[PDB]
Amino acid sequence: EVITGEEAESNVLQMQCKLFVFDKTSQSWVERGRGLLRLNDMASTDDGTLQSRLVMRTQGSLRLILNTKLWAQMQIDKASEKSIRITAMDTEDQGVKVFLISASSKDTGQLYAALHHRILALRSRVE
Ligand SMILES: [Cl-]
Repeated sequence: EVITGEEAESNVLQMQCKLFVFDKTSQSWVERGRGLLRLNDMASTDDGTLQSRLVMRTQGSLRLILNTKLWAQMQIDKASEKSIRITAMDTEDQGVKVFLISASSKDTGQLYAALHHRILALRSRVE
């Protein structure tokens, strides 16, 4: 029931993409970087999936540019065949921001489904 941070990692997918974050000051998209985006299912000692995370490091420097858990109230939409818009928690404890993930048509489709289905599943987690 508790996330310890030492959960085992099950990589659901890895995809080349560009990450943009919405700048509330300029009302525009700002590129944060490009590289491999990873969706991970984190396993408990009971093989339960305590949470899922989207993690991304920009290529070259490998600086962390996205590291967010998925949550039930998360807002996601397929903005286009090649882009996904999501609300996510930002990297240095900074709050909820709106992101744009840009990738190939095929990766976008698979990613949207993977995230959407996980969000729905999280909503079923009422006791
Ligand atoms: Cl988070």
